[PDB]
Amino acid sequence: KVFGRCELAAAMKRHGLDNYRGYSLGNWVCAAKFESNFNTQATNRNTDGSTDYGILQINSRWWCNDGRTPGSRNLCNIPCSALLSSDITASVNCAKKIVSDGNGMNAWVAWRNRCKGTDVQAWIRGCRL
Ligand SMILES: [Cl-]
Ligand code: NA
Ligand SMILES: [Ru+3]
Ligand SMILES: [Ru+3]
Ligand SMILES: [Ru+3]
Repeated sequence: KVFGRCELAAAMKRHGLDNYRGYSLGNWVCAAKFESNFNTQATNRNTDGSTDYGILQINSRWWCNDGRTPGSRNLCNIPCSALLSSDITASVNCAKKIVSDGNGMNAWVAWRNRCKGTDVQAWIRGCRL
């Protein structure tokens, strides 16, 4: 599924992300935009052989199992494919674990480089929430 901006903001809010670990809703929407262009089916292979999955580009090195990242972990205890669903529940619950892990949203490089410090509330501007 390719979510609309407001559609995603609403879904993220329903799933508990608004101010999770102190991150306003617009931070989450901005990160999804630059990670996946709001496409739940987004995948990207990293040069270390790991792969990033779904709307928040969650990496198989640490977070999910894809059976093809030797030496990896599966800290969210899910198949990586779960992260590509139209239902964002798996992505959201995994993202909670990630952002709780010590470096906050800096875990998402595209957040640090494109969202951090910016007017992130613009991402939720005009949405019914
Ligand atoms: Cl933090
Ligand atoms: Na893994
Ligand atoms: Ru939902
Ligand atoms: Ru950890
Ligand atoms: Ru870790």
